[PDB]
Amino acid sequence: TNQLQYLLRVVLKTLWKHQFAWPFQQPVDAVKLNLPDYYKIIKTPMDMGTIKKRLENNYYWNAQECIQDFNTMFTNCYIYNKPGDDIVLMAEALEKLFLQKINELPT
Ligand SMILES: CCc1nc(COC)c(-c2cc3c(=O)n(C)cc(-c4cc(C(C)(C)O)ccc4Oc4c(C)cc(F)cc4C)c3o2)[nH]1
Repeated sequence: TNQLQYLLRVVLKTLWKHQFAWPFQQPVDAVKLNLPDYYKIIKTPMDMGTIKKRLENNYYWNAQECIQDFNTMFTNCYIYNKPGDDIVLMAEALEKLFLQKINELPT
């Protein structure tokens, strides 16, 4: 019933497994991909890699701080990219699944 435990062992596990996870398993390396304007446009970057770490290393005060970061990851992608881009359809897919798993969240 500890919610952070649930986010790690169940929510993050399911999303990490998913077909479309791989572009979100690590920070967007703006240099390698030649994105000069990314860290200017996106104020608080986020990826499942960093969320994973933060859950493992007892960083989050509570589950709501963690769920905020997941949402930042999605909105970040929807901000920087054009709608109907492939990257977006992938984040949208992940988000749907994320919100299903958050509804079975133990109280
Ligand atoms: C190369 C210039 C560029 N255009 C875009 C948007 O088009 C999909 C991006 C872009 C945006 C964007 C993004 O928002 N996220 C979260 C992740 C990527 C991305 C990241 C990486 C790595 C693993 C190196 O970090 C690899 C591929 C990424 O995006 C894709 C994807 C997902 C599919 C593609 F066909 C081509 C790219 C560039 C990523 O790439 N970059």
